[PDB]
Amino acid sequence: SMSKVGINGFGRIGRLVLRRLLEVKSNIDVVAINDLTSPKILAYLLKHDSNYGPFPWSVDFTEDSLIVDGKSIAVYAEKEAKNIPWKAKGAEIIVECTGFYTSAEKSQAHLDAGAKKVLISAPAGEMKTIVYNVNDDTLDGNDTIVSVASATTNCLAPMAKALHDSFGIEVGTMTTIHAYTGTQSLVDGPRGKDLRASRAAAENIIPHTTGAAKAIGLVIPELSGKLKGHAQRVPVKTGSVTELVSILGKKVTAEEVNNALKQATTNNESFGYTDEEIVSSDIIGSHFGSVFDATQTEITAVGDLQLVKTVAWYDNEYGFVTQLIRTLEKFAKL
Amino acid sequence: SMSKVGINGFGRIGRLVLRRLLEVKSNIDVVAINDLTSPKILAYLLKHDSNYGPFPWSVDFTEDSLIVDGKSIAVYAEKEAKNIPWKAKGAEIIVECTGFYTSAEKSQAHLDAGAKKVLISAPAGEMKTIVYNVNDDTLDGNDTIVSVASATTNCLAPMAKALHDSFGIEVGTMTTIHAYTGTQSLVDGPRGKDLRASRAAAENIIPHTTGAAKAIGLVIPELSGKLKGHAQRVPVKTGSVTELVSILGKKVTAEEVNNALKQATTNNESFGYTDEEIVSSDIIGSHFGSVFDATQTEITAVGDLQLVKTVAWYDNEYGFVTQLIRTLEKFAKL
Amino acid sequence: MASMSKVGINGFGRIGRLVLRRLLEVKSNIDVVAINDLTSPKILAYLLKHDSNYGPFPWSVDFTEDSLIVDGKSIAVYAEKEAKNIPWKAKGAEIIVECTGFYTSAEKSQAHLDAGAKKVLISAPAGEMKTIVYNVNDDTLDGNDTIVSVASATTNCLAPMAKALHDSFGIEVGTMTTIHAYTGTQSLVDGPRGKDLRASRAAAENIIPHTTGAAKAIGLVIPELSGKLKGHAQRVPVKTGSVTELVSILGKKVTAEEVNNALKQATTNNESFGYTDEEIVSSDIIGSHFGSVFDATQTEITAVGDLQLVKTVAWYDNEYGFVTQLIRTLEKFAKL
Amino acid sequence: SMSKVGINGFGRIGRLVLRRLLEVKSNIDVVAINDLTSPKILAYLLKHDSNYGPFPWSVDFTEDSLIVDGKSIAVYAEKEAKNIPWKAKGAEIIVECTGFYTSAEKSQAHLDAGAKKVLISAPAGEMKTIVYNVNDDTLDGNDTIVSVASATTNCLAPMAKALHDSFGIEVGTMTTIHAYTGTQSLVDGPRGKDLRASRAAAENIIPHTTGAAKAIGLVIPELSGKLKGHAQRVPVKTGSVTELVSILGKKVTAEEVNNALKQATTNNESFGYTDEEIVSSDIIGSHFGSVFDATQTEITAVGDLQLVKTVAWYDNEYGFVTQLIRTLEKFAKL
Ligand SMILES: NC(=O)c1ccc[n+]([C@@H]2O[C@H](COP(=O)([O-])OP(=O)(O)OC[C@H]3O[C@@H](n4cnc5c(N)ncnc54)[C@H](O)[C@@H]3O)[C@@H](O)[C@H]2O)c1
Ligand SMILES: NC(=O)c1ccc[n+]([C@@H]2O[C@H](COP(=O)([O-])OP(=O)(O)OC[C@H]3O[C@@H](n4cnc5c(N)ncnc54)[C@H](O)[C@@H]3O)[C@@H](O)[C@H]2O)c1
Ligand SMILES: NC(=O)c1ccc[n+]([C@@H]2O[C@H](COP(=O)([O-])OP(=O)(O)OC[C@H]3O[C@@H](n4cnc5c(N)ncnc54)[C@H](O)[C@@H]3O)[C@@H](O)[C@H]2O)c1
Ligand SMILES: NC(=O)c1ccc[n+]([C@@H]2O[C@H](COP(=O)([O-])OP(=O)(O)OC[C@H]3O[C@@H](n4cnc5c(N)ncnc54)[C@H](O)[C@@H]3O)[C@@H](O)[C@H]2O)c1
Repeated sequence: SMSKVGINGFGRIGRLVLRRLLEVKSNIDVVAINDLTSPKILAYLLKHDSNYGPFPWSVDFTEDSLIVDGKSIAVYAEKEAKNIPWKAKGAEIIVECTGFYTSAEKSQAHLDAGAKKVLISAPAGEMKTIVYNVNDDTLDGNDTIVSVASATTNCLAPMAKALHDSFGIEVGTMTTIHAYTGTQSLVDGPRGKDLRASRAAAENIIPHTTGAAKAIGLVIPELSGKLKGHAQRVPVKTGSVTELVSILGKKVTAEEVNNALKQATTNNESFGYTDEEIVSSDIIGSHFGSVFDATQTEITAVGDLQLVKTVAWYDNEYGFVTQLIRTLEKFAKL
Repeated sequence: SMSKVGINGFGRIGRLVLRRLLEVKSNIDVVAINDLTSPKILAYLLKHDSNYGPFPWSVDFTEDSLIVDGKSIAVYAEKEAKNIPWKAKGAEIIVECTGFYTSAEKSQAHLDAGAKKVLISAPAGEMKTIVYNVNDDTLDGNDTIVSVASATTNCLAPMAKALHDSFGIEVGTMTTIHAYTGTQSLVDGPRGKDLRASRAAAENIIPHTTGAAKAIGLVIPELSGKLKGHAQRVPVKTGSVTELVSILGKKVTAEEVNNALKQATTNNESFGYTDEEIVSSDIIGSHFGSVFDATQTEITAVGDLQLVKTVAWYDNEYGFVTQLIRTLEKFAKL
Repeated sequence: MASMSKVGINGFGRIGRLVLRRLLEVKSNIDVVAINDLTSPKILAYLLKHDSNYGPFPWSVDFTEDSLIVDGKSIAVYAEKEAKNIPWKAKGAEIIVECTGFYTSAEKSQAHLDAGAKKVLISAPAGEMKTIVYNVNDDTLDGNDTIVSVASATTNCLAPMAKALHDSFGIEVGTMTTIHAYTGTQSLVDGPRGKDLRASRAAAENIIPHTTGAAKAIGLVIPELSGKLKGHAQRVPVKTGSVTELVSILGKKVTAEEVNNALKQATTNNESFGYTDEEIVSSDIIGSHFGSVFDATQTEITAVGDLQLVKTVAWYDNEYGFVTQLIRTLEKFAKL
Repeated sequence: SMSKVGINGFGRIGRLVLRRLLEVKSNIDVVAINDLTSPKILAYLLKHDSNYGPFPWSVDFTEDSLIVDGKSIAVYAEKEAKNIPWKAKGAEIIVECTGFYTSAEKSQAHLDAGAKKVLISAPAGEMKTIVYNVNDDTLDGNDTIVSVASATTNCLAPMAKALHDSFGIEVGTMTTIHAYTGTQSLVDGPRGKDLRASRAAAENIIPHTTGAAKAIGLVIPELSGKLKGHAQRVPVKTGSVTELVSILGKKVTAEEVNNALKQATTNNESFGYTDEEIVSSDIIGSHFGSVFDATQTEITAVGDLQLVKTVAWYDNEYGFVTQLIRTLEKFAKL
């Protein structure tokens, strides 16, 4: 099975990819990293993390490498993926975490550069898109470029799946109250064409567009076109929550909904359950993609008109990274 | 007619009440303030405000009074309202902003203590409850204890009223993404029996119960029992947003919902409109109770089914206070 | 073989909860048998399990109507606002870790001895009493001590830096400023907070000057420096992790390398006082197992003629870092 | 008298420059703005400010300009200053606020492009560097490129000047506890070569080099080489404080220090005084470059040895901008 990985974009996601691989003692070896900076800066960022603390393994660097837990990782600095010399250390699967290659057309450049497969850490149009433990059985040996969608997708999908499977989702809308991320702004100023994204992220509630509900059909085909939603980006550094308001195909109670969700999270490494009164910092470092929270379930009904609100936590950094790695490990073995 | 007011609880809401009364050059006369502390400390807090900056008028104090814009205000420190000596300076209407007297039974104390009327800055059970420019016409000459509900109620109600009047609301659910408040905790520690309220407010997304939707029937009786909702408390110091997901009585477009709401905000001092891409800091200092945001309107439709998401902003401190003062001015004259 | 001292914690707050965490983490021979606070087992269990700064508790937590069950061991829970009413004898708690902020003097903490405990270790400055910064002056403890202080997190950060400088070069005079994470003494929203006007102001929205005795009372820890230091704090919006700057006139003209080498030697094989030459920031100190970490990167010598100002800087996790010092002192104090 | 100005870099400082010019009714006209974006996004940014709230004047835009208070201001988007069409509108003095032209040789490009003078809103090496009400008497009719140093310089300088004039400073070191700015990072990631600048600014105390003290000699020639210092960047959006530890030329008391400072601030529009127990949010919107705070003065004396700690607040955005404008007004008339 494929064992050698390259990371393009050693950022919030990319660094945590490495951390998680070492944490679970994967047989996958990161042999090369591509970014835009020096091994020194990358080593500093890897060692020191504002959200997860000190790196649990040794970190050193040379003029062209990192040395992590005694093992050498090549560092390249090629801004165009086609130029990355992936063949030098035999990088087979590229974990694409820059945000700049979010299409099949763009990410195939890695193949041109000598890789064999690409797993994109973000939605990437209508390509094969996987939420582990929702539709990873759609992966096969001919899949060369795959997406794991967004963290919000990885949160929304398992909850939507469980509801759809148990009760039917006829139509629904999502709002995720989401930690700020690097696409936003530190101080008020231009941030491409999105006006809201220009505003100081740690000082505002900021409405934000997300494709998680719009594109749910890639992951749950029967919900294709049945969901919409958006985000409110807020001042927490990581840790996020997704609310879904649904018309279901059945009259339900809160307990019935909660029991169905509990069943779907039983023996499920991707999808956790809680009935404790947690808050967002309690999900930081979660090993799930999504944690359904039974305490926030709400059924609002007048006669036969019924709205169902269901809420799941997610650590948009590490929790999501756990999903990307489970997908990666399976990808490497097809 | 009644012109002399006392404020119980010179807190975030209590101090802004005075600021607003001065700002609009009210004929109402604040003659007394009760709290738990010295004039010195109350004077310091009035003068220097972390959210709204320097107090626009002069402030001084003596051992038992504040002197605000040259006028003397008596200061009392009675922790039981029934002991507050309101007859001394002839306080007739009490603006009750402590959070400790949120029922008719409890606020009866101010009347026993020699006041004539009480206006509670919070929900207070099944009593007359006023959102100005939604149901202020229900205020009556024999009312002696009334509520202005919560800021969230002042945000939700005019949006709900508009939608219901134009389209009918059949059922609906609310989530407010809401600035943290003094009911929460600075560091993790006991905060009565609300476990979530025990958690560090500026470092977490914190689900929180609110009655704004549940008790909406006090303000819009046709909507009794048709709404539920809750809050997510987040790390902004003031400025909040309310989302409502509704099943309406008619099929609609976004443009149609937005035009109805625009008409409802026309010449409406309590309820504003924007189609700008604002964020929470842009609402701080608002003179509305609610500002409907056309940019966030969302219609999700599958077949005969439709969900409608509408969103309004609110300064849960100053905005809400502008509503409290409109209600007080009218209350004072009946 | 092992000294098995029975401990009670008064005030199961930020510090009190981390005291239990840390004792379990190091597999201490101390048994915590009782906790007193102002609330229910249910609420203490919630707070112990979920921590905004340090994440999930590493052991199981449950509660009954009158106890916590932590990793399978029962800890009695009391809620007596007056320490004299705490039934410390019921489970044989002998050494009280006093972490409420309300008994910070010999006369006040006497209440624990009257209620049947034998010794009190106060998690804060407590006036003129034996005041210990571990690995600075813990040799001054003896069998006769019954009530002792570990001073502030700021003292635990200042003292080892000041000791090293004094021993190597002599400090003639100095002033400190700590840029310090906000704590529970401050305010969430603007509102009354005792008599400290500045403490009334929203802690997560302001730089707030704040008085601290860390420098003023340094003589309790390093007698040779009594009266030679002053300082204060600026409280700022980070949830934990703080930094202490000291500006000093030394007894000897120095270079930055010379100051850094001296401080390096002082941190060698020193479980309480760490060193760094990496470009760390406050979140890097969160969860530190040192009372203080000297930062060679911020050393600064300013010199004109024969006049020299030396600025030296140390990080500290004012929560967990300080707690590790508290525990080291607790373990010693319990054996005496 | 020159009165056409162009702003290069319409950022936090650039937009506040225009706000302050309008506020003081300057006879200077901003006729052009260069940035990297559209009029629509600049207009949005001008209108809505996370630190200072809504713009006090009307703001609109066309395809090629802003309309501010009914007056037209051209907008350009030239990355290289030598391409900026300053002559089109006859922009005479360029207020240089991008941070990319902080040297005589770099800001020369504006003069090559047709402007007559340049005021750089930052330290710009060994050039004339003005703190208004400290050394603005050094400006003359022959000057073409000048600096107003940093906000920290505008804070430090007036306090250093009062101390030195009254007592002599023999040596000193500064620490500014300073609001985070746009040179820092929102999430941990590369920010050129400065390792500490890579770290999430709203979640850390971050040491930071600054030359405010190092280069004080350009402003107070007698202190040249007598001061060092640095910054701790912390999570407040604006509003900063500067501490100075000095060895003075005589023995002093705290009362004596504070009276000397009170005196230096009397009828001084650039330099204020306080003995109120203020916090950083209270300095936001200050019309001073610096506000000396008598409550934080501390004298540490051991026989002949004495350390004097003096402290001054500054709004590093708006307050500094008031100083920049004062200097601009004078620069325009020589
Ligand atoms: N942060 C989150 O919550 C989150 C969650 C799920 C998915 N994602 C997705 O993961 C991707 C990365 O997100 P992030 O938060 O880690 O962003 P980030 O900005 O932290 O990291 C991006 C990294 O890529 C580097 N980079 C940029 N352009 C490059 C290029 N052309 N070549 C090589 N390197 C380049 C940057 O230097 C940086 O290290 C994005 O697609 C994002 O949508 C983010
Ligand atoms: N902050 C908001 O967003 C908001 C908005 C709408 C309504 N409200 C409501 O207004 C009320 C006050 O809220 P706040 O945010 O101003 O609270 P706050 O904590 O800022 O103020 C409460 C004030 O009352 C004083 N106080 C407490 N108990 C007292 C007593 N027994 N007698 C006299 N004084 C006492 C306190 O010292 C404080 O000054 C509450 O009912 C709250 O729900 C708050
Ligand atoms: N950075 C820090 O937080 C820090 C560092 C070093 C020392 N300290 C000191 O440790 C002590 C506690 O600090 P903290 O941050 O944990 O405070 P905290 O408020 O989080 O905890 C105090 C705890 O004491 C309980 N309590 C209050 N009064 C009580 C009483 N009369 N009886 C029983 N329980 C009572 C509270 O309910 C709370 O659980 C203080 O003396 C403080 O100065 C704090
Ligand atoms: N923010 C403060 O506290 C502060 C205080 C004093 C001085 N300054 C200085 O003032 C200057 C501006 O700082 P700021 O905080 O406003 O930064 P900012 O990042 O908010 O603004 C920079 C602006 O310049 C634009 N820009 C960048 N490169 C450009 C180019 N090549 N051509 C045209 N426009 C370009 C950006 O789009 C942006 O609008 C800097 O030199 C800074 O050191 C800042």
